[PDB]
Amino acid sequence: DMISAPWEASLTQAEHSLIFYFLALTGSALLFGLARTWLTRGEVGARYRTAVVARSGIMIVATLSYVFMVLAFTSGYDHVGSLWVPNSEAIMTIAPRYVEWSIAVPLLSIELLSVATLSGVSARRTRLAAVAGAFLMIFTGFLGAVVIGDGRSVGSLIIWGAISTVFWIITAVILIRAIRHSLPQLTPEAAALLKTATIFLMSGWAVYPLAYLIQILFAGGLWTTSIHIILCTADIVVKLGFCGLIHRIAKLRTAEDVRAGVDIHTEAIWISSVKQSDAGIPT
Amino acid sequence: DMISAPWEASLTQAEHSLIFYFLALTGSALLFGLARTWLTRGEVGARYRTAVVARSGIMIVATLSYVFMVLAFTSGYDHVGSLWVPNSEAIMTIAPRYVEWSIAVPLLSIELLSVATLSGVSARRTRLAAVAGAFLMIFTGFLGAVVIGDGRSVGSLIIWGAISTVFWIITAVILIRAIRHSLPQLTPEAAALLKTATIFLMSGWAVYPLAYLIQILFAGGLWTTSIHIILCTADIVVKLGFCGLIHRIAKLRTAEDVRAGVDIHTEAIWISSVKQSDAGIPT
Amino acid sequence: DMISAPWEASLTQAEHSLIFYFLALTGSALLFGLARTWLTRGEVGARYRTAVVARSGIMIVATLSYVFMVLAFTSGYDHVGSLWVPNSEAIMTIAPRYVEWSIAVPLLSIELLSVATLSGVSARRTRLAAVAGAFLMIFTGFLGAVVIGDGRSVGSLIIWGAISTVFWIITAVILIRAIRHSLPQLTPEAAALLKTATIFLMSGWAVYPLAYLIQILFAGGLWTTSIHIILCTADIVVKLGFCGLIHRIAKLRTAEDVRAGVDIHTEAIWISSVKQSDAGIPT
Amino acid sequence: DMISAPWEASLTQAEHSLIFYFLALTGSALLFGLARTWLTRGEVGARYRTAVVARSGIMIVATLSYVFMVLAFTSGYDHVGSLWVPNSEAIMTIAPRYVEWSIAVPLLSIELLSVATLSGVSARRTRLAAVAGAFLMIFTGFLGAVVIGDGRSVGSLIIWGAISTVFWIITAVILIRAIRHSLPQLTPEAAALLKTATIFLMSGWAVYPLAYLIQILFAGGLWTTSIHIILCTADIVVKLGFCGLIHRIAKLRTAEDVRAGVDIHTEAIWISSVKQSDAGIPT
Amino acid sequence: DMISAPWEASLTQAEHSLIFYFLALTGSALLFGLARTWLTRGEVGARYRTAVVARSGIMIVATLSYVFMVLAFTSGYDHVGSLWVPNSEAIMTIAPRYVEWSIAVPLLSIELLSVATLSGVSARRTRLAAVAGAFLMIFTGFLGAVVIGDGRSVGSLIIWGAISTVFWIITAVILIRAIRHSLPQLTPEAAALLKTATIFLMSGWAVYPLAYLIQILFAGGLWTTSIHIILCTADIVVKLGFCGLIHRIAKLRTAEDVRAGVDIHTEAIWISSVKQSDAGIPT
Ligand SMILES: *C/C=C(C)/C=C/C=C(C)/C=C/C1=C(C)CCCC1(C)C
Ligand SMILES: *C/C=C(C)/C=C/C=C(C)/C=C/C1=C(C)CCCC1(C)C
Ligand SMILES: *C/C=C(C)/C=C/C=C(C)/C=C/C1=C(C)CCCC1(C)C
Ligand SMILES: *C/C=C(C)/C=C/C=C(C)/C=C/C1=C(C)CCCC1(C)C
Ligand SMILES: *C/C=C(C)/C=C/C=C(C)/C=C/C1=C(C)CCCC1(C)C
Repeated sequence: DMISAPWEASLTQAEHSLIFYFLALTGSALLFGLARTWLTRGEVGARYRTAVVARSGIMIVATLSYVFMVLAFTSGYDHVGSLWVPNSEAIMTIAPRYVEWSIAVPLLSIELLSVATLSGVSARRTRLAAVAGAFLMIFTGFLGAVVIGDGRSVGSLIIWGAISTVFWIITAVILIRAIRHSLPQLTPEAAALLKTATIFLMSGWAVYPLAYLIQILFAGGLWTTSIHIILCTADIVVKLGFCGLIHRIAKLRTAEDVRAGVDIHTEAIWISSVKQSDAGIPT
Repeated sequence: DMISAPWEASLTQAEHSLIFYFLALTGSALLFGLARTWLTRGEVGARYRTAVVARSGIMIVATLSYVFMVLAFTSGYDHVGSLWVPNSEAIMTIAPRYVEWSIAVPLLSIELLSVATLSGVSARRTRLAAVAGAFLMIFTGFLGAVVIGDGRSVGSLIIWGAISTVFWIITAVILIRAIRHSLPQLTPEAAALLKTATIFLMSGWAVYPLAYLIQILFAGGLWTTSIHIILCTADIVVKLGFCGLIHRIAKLRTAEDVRAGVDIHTEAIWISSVKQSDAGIPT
Repeated sequence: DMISAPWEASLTQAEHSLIFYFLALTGSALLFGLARTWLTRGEVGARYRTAVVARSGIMIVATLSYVFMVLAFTSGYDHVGSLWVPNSEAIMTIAPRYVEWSIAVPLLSIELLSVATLSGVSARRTRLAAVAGAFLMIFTGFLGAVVIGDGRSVGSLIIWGAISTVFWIITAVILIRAIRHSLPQLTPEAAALLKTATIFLMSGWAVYPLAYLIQILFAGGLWTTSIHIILCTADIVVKLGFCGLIHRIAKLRTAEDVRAGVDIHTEAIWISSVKQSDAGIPT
Repeated sequence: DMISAPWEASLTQAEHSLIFYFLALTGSALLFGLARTWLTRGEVGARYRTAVVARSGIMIVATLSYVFMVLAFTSGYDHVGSLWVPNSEAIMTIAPRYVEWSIAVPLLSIELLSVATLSGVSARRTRLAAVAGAFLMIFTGFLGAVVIGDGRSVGSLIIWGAISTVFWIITAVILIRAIRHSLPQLTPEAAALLKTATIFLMSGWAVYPLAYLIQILFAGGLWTTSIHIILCTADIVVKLGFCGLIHRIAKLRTAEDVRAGVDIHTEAIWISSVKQSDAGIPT
Repeated sequence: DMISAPWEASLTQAEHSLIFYFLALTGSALLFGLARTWLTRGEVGARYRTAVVARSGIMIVATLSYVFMVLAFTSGYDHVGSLWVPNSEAIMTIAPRYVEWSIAVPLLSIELLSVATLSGVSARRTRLAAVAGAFLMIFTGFLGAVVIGDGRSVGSLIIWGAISTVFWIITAVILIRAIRHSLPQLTPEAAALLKTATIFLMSGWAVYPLAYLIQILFAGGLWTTSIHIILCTADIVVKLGFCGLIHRIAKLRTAEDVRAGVDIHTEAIWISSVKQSDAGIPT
């Protein structure tokens, strides 16, 4: 059964204006997130700098992706009558999300594990498996949604969506097992924060398949609009909310190292207005 | 009753030149503001770094928005005879302000509360309510002014403007109550500065509805010009003036922490040519 | 009496090539100036950081303006025969200077006063008056040269030029009075440098009205070329020369504070190969 | 015997979408790599800063190259029927890789030798030979693949490929001999890491000739797609994997200098979650 | 006698591909150089920061120039048959080098004198003369090669080339005399490095007139190609090689100041793998 792809639908003026807003809102929010990451990078010790590196990468690639999509949007539809009619570049308002996710979901996995308590073979095993799984979930998604059948084949979307779902399950299990093993080896305060942060990333992941199901089941300007609103909103919530959460844990673990004498930090660490550690200098 | 949207009016050469100037002036002013924020970020302690983060975000998003609009302006009107006639891109000289405001008004709320005395559940309750309220005021504004009716429906502008006004009131009350609760718990010097800063943000907010009322009541090149001049000028005044004001309070509270022994700061803090605290090092 | 605006003249290949060179030379020089400002920002104490902020802003806004103009130049003339014929974008090779000046002349005023000895009501009174005066001089200039009459009305150029000249006089007097009051309260070395720097900014200002007089009196490709050469050259000389000069005074006043025990500085300060203060640390 | 160049093939929608994805994925990955390099630059002592400089250069040049290629891709094919047909810009989706490699392979050579134990005339001799050899391998490759015969001559591809292969062998031998001489003069831990890193760069180099052989042997959209996938994937693996590996060795050698008293480092160095050296200050 | 300018020649596919490569190679190399300058700026004391400022400027202006030229190249030729035929933008693939040189040759002069031992009136006299001479050599070159006669007049090229040659001689003599006077007042190690560096800049300068002589004597695609290859290659060699050389001298003079007690430096200075000074702190 053939369906029409999301980038094939003509848009009303309302829909065209809504999509522009959500794309530009997301790009802007992500650029704020990038700046936040840069400005707060010194709050975290060198032992937990991977958290900052991972988050910087998420914010940079996501920003670039949305900037590309906003420009593609301006060039991918032509006003004809009262409708905006998609040209051959309209696909570049949807496909670049798959590029973003191909990097960002693996980097999220790395960010989450950066503040967990794993080392040795297990650490490397877990990080590789989780990165690989995360990449494959997005890539198989991209094949169904964009490449095989040109986004128009229900069978292709279903098959590749199911494959993507398997990699989702695998990655999730690998990450959840890692966190579960770490929580006993963390301080109560960190353990609690890490558990909460883990629910937010997994739960945030469940929103994205919903846009894929729309592509399978419904076509039209309203549905294209819905896809962009759902994915823009998920991108904002996941890439500001979650990133803030790991930063807090990295700060807390830094401060615990300072108080334990494991390391020193050049500035005081404040979390929710409360001082967690004092500024210090090497002897 | 149908009206014509602001981006539908033909412009005289004078009007076209004035709008270009104001858009480019605002973009430039905001880019200066961004640089100022970056250069002065080390004047504030880690306890008050949210002020800098919030302000950086305002300046980055606003700058991008105006750069986009200046480019849209160059492509959204065609010189025909002695008039500049808007094409289908002219709406991108108005609509991106709603993107900017959708981030900046929530970030202003965060900036103001960053230097207040809250913490606890109330802090999170207040920050979320104020962010949500602020976002909804702009978004409902965007629906009336751009989306529902295509900016041409008086009824839609009135209804959505009224809804936006309710969210304005709510956000204002939430913020004013927070400040009022904080002022007794601040030092007199900070309390006085914080009260003044609060009047400037609320008062600055009242200018923006005036451009919305123009869209409702008057159409033509002169009115489009007026809208852009009012909104550009408000953007400049609010995003340079207010941001400077919170930075001063964050500096003053930093210096008070240094003198109280609550924290140390790597450089001396100067405010209006007077030294507030000395440079210090961890023991 | 009608005249032709500068952006209306056809250019010979020689003139077109000269203008490109001067615009690109100025943009490049200003981008160097920006980099210089960033690289030398730590040579100045926090008490005089406004000098660096002001100068950063001048360099960023001026650079952006010239980059815009160089791109506008490439799109605002079409090679037809042996002539370059201006299209409707040619005005964007002249008008953006008014945007630049609208920010830069106020920021110059702020830079000059940043190293003077004023505080209290007078300080704020002077800074506001000088900023306001400076902005109005440029804005009234822009109205005569670009907006009212489309740059083609001699009467409009004369009237608005005279108004701009009044604001020039006012701003100059306000600044000169401030400097004159400061010089007795500075050390001889700084006083001497500040007096010299003040003559360079005022004298540099007198070049700009000459380009305005050309617009009034002469039209043609040679005159358009002359306007661009004069304004490009003035921009280079004023925005590299003067900025260097205030930086030196800020360095000298920093070093005098270090030697007086008023503050400490993390590095040694060198001025013209001679060490002015040693690197120090907080007790 | 004439063949068709890779940029001459028409692409199906699937192929066009795959190439876009891989180009954008590589550009994004490399931009992450650049950010990583900048954020982790302070983990390495000044004695080994060449490693960071070399790696920064690889990441900046590669990113720029891919950004250029992604934009070229959007302009170098036109949708005609169900095919994307290459225009005269399509060659700019292949040729810029040769620019990237012309800098990056010499910089990789420099990065590898940056952490080796070699100095004096031999050091300069080795660095020059390896840089020269590396540059010539790419340049002779570019001549066969792009310039002589316009990418369409089998004889030219074979001859210039063979020449490029000779320079490959020479560069490899020079580098391997340098590493082999260094390994005895390093600590066991560093020696082991350096040996591993050396295999990864040489092995990574062997992938690239495979894309050249495709150009010789097979033409069509599938083959163009294959070339881009292989080269994008190799670029990602070599420019994220190898660069991480030298950074670790530079960190380890830094930490060994700190523990030996040869130098001090401002922060603690952590490698795989284990502390290698403490933060220190000059006496 | 009329000749054809370099930007008037049609290019074969081979020539077009070679020029693209060299322009993109140079832009990329210079962007690496910029990054190198930024990453190594803290290796030099404040007494010698002019070296870093000068070099930063060379690298920023040169990079921008080549980026402009690469984009101009993509738009300045049209594929027609088997030839690339220049349009009216092709001149922007040659003329921007004159902009770059107009800043970079004066900045090279400043860089060389930054590490010499001249000071007082002589210092300012020398720096002004050398900057002025350097600027005039390039500007008179630009007049002959681009402006007067449109690059087509042999007489104009000869006359203005001769004038440019006089300014070359003057600038060279001024610089050589300064170095010669400095060498006795430097330590042997620095004196030797400074003498070598001086030969490299003067010798590097002699390559550029050769491209000018081609323009006079030969016209065609091969000659245009030759001009771009010679000038690109000279730009790479002069703006990476020489800049590295002054940085080393600035590092060595910094280290000598540290060992003499003239100043302190925050990190150790390493030159060719050997430690020259230890990291220190203010007493
Ligand atoms: C910041 C971006 C994030 C976290 C993106 C997440 C995306 C997914 C979790 C996607 C999952 C999918 C499936 C499980 C089924 C097929 C469709 C996908 C790719 C959307
Ligand atoms: C820096 C940007 C700021 C502070 C923008 C503020 C915008 C508003 C306060 C807008 C308010 C509106 C209403 C209250 C009703 C009419 C619609 C709006 C959105 C203009
Ligand atoms: C860096 C830019 C500077 C210092 C620009 C200065 C511009 C002026 C001083 C302009 C003055 C003018 C008049 C006094 C008369 C009318 C025309 C003006 C605007 C050029
Ligand atoms: C990061 C980029 C890298 C490491 C690129 C490497 C490229 C090569 C090793 C290319 C080698 C080639 C040959 C040995 C034969 C001819 C074709 C070449 C240029 C691909
Ligand atoms: C980094 C750029 C450099 C060092 C450029 C140097 C250019 C010259 C030395 C040019 C000299 C010329 C003459 C002496 C004769 C006329 C032609 C010129 C301008 C190329």
